[PDB]
Amino acid sequence: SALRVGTDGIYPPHSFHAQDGRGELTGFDIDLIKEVAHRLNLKVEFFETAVSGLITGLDTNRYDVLVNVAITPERQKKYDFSIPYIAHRVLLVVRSDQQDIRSFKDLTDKTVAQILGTDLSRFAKELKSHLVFSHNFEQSLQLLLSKRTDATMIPDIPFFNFLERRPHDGNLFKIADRMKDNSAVAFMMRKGNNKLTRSINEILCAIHLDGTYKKIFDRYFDKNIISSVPGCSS
Amino acid sequence: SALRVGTDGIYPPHSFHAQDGRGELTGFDIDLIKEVAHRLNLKVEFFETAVSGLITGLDTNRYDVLVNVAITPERQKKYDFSIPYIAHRVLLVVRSDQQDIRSFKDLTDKTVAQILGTDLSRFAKELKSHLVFSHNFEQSLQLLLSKRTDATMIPDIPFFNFLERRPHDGNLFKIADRMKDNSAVAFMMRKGNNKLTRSINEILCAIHLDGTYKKIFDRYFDKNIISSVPGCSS
Ligand SMILES: NC(=[NH2+])NCCC[C@H](N)C(=O)O
Repeated sequence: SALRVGTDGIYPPHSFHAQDGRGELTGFDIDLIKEVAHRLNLKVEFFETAVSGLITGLDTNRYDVLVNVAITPERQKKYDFSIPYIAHRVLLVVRSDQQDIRSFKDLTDKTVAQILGTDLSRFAKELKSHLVFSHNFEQSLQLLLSKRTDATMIPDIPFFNFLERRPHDGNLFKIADRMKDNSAVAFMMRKGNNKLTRSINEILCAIHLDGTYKKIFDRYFDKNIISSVPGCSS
Repeated sequence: SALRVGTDGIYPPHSFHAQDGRGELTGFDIDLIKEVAHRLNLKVEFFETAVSGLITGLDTNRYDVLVNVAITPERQKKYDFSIPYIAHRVLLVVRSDQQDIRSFKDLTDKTVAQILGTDLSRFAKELKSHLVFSHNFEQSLQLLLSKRTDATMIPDIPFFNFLERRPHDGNLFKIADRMKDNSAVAFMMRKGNNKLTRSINEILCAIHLDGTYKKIFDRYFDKNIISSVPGCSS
């Protein structure tokens, strides 16, 4: 039988297409949930969904597992999470010549880009910027350098991914602040899916042990920069 | 209304009594589970039991929550775990003069000190060592120093805490080897305690988000040597 998985499919390197959008669905999260499926003896079924419809696809039962979801207390209330399988940090990016903005605390009434997908709206309310949405990091960079924005807030994973893709890119921008603590990310299911949560959990543990979590991680992230999560025990 | 917790209080810094064994139960896992407890408005009830019957004590409803449990696939099958809250690293410790123990695979035909009824103790039996049963890590370490054993498999948290409390023993032990990954630790519960698990996980999430986690961790660890788990998202 089939393990139905919803995703946006446009968040490199979590869930993206091989290039210009025309190659297969791939990414760290994808290979991992595929691995999980293989180990539950299931053929995985992907449901690419617009960012706005990702949770409501769960609620609606278009699919059963949702990829690349940050744990929030109110999500733990209403849904089931797996054990965390990766984490990220928010970075604050600005123009190289920017001097008035040096911290998350400097963003008050400044206009600040967030790339859709990155789920940063709630963290950004507190902050208390006037917030705009960009399609990808390149788009935001065009806004940043032209001054249509005062900053972009982006999670590190995608940031550093951009830097590996385009690694001789001007030094036209910089990191002005970095989230000290980091934020756990996991698979999300409807509340009640409990047989399903413990298996995922169980497989994720067995994936860590036998060396596959590492394999898959190194395929996509630099271990030196990007935070992993913990291992397991036999 | 009461939240019942299993533990043996002879495991500094996890679980011990103040004033050299004469006072209140305290420790990192203690102070966290109470925090958790106060946030679900529960008075907390401690039941102390030798590690050997901790897990069976949870089978037989002597208490509801076990603290400081390393997640294994086997236990994931038969029990509910919380989100991880800490990580540990499984060290092979020897006397600093010892020359013929360079890996876990050299424990075969060596006298090893492990705690009765633990997985590390199972591991020693499997590696076909001469086992010596200790009643905690302090004794595992004392025995190593008295030459009544030649090694012990011990996680980093209680090992480094011994070294904090007795710094002149610093140079008498050495780490011969480590498991190449660290290992997640969580609260363990009987399968089907799903609303409880959702509640603990929610509260832990808040405990990270307000900086209490950090307060509790820094009370007992050097974040430079002990791995924390990822934080949450608002
Ligand atoms: N990663 C590990 N094997 N940790 C060992 C500690 C877990 C558990 N107390 C035991 O029986 O040993």
